[PDB]
Amino acid sequence: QIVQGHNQVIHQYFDEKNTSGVLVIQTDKKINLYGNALSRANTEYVPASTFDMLNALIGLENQKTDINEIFKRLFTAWEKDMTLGEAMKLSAVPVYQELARRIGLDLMQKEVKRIGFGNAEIGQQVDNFWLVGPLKVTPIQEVEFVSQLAHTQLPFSEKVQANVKNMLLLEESNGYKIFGKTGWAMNIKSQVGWLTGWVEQPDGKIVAFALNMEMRSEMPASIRNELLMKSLKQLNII
Ligand SMILES: *C(=O)[C@@H](NC(=O)/C(=N\OC)c1csc(N)n1)[C@@H]1N=C(C(=O)O)C(=C)CS1
Repeated sequence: QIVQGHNQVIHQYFDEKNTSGVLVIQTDKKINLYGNALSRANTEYVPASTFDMLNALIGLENQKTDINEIFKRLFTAWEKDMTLGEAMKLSAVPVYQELARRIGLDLMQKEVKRIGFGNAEIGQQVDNFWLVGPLKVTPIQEVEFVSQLAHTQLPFSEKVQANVKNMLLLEESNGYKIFGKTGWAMNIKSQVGWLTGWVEQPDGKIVAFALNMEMRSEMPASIRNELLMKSLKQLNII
């Protein structure tokens, strides 16, 4: 069941910011859509840095890296030695590009097709297909992927999935944990912003989300997290 959720308030959150966006929520066997541009939920976009979740899974599963490896730029914040988990937190593109080159094109295409992530097209450049195309994915497809990660239902080892989940913890309070990954594809004709993840409630219940919106260069990166938290509170998910 995919349905519009009844929410006047979340539509207004997107409107106030003069942006077009959608929030996709998956619980149990229900997907609900919120926001002011619900047609975005079935629209294909580059995954941008959200692909780091799948890149990490493939690399760990195939023993191209491990969680303790120290990998020795656009942002000064990237200009340092770091682990795969620290690269996840910082969205350090060059670390993920190095991992992708280790995986190589043959393995990468085989794995993305096996998973069926989005359109599953990687083309011929192994180091940037998730940033500039041809790989594209819908917000509904992203919520389904991350819900499977959260439930350890992807077709990877249980330990590898647990290790990637542990890299994704964003916030917690009152026993609720929020896991996820941001992405932003800048310097294109319509900028796309992502925040895809899940809430783990105190009893262990999982509520998955994918926020997908049009970005502007004037916005702070944190607008994605702010809109997500306001929306999740409004829905009583946190
Ligand atoms: C991931 O989305 C990644 N974004 C980029 O590398 C891009 N631009 O940043 C300069 C990009 C991807 S496709 C395109 N045309 N441009 C990182 N994303 C975040 C984030 O929080 O979303 C960052 C911390 C900066 S770079």
